[PDB]
Amino acid sequence: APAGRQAGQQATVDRLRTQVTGFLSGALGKLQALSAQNMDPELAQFRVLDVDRAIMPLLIVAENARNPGLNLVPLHMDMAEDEEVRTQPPMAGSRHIAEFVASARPGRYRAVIDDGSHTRAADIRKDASGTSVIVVDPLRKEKDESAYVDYADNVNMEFGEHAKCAFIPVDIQKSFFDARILSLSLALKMHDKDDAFAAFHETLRNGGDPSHHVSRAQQTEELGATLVLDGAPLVDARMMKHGQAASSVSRYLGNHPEQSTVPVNKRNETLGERTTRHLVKRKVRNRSGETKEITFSNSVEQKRIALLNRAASYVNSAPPPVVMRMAKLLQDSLLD
Ligand SMILES: O=P(O)(O)O[C@H]1[C@@H](OP(=O)(O)O)[C@@H](OP(=O)(O)O)[C@@H](OP(=O)(O)O)[C@@H](OP(=O)(O)O)[C@H]1OP(=O)(O)O
Repeated sequence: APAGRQAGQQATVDRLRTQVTGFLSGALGKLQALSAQNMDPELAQFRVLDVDRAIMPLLIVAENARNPGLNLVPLHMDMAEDEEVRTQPPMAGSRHIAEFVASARPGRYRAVIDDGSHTRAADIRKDASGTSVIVVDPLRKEKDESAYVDYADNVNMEFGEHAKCAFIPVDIQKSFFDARILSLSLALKMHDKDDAFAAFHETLRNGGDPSHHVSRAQQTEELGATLVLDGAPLVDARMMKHGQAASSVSRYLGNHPEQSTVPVNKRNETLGERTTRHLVKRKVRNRSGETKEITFSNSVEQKRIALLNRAASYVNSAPPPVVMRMAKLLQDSLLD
């Protein structure tokens, strides 16, 4: 019985359910039309940044329910609280990292971390001894690879200096707007590789040799954070699935040939097979002239759509308190 679980608000719950599915379905429809027509969202004046920021807390709820133990939490860094620098306020329900680390129950967490303009994924472990975190950044655009040293130290600082930290920049993102969806995907993969990340957490906490987990690593020697400039095999083929540039995927396989024959999904595709299937040629904004035509993988825009599909299905049959919480999260996206 549904009425048993409705607590006398069947009318309110029903309307709020329709309201939430209505939004998810609306976004989904627009994003699907754009993808089906091989159209770049920015050039089409679709504001993905706003749509992603609004749907992201709802995706987190759906994914946490869909995978018990994922324990995905949205977090933000200090600079995300700066109204004058940040590109967007943090998503609804986002917690300040310092506040989270302080009060969080001990356990295993995933996170998407917002700095005000960019989002990364993270795997977090807090217990009596302290907190350890492994950050994977889907973006790797720095010319001089010394800037990553600073990134590693800054994250370690957010978690405090007695927290163990690993920072792994990966060349996945090429577009301006895909950080959120890529980070959510990376977070999910972390839960999928729970054991592998747990093992890395132990090495961090015990100060052992990182090369049991990753191929290239170094100490910042300012905070002691481990900067990982080559995550394989911790960063395996499955974590490279949504690589936007064909050359990023190719270069990765060229550098780690052993990754080229492992199946990345249940249909038994290799990374190269799957990536090739997602290749499209379309105009994108250049950042003279305004637009530039490129060939790249549309895997991320498909993933966004798949995530929405999941989320909507979940909402359609979700219990009333969950509907209530997601409706609220949707409303709260308009407060800052
Ligand atoms: O990380 P998840 O959200 O849980 O999704 C992944 C994955 O999607 P990714 O590309 O992001 O890795 C696969 O999908 P694709 O390779 O086709 O894109 C897969 O689907 P298939 O194995 O059937 O191909 C399946 O999602 P689903 O079972 O809902 O279709 C899967 O989940 P798991 O990795 O947890 O098993």
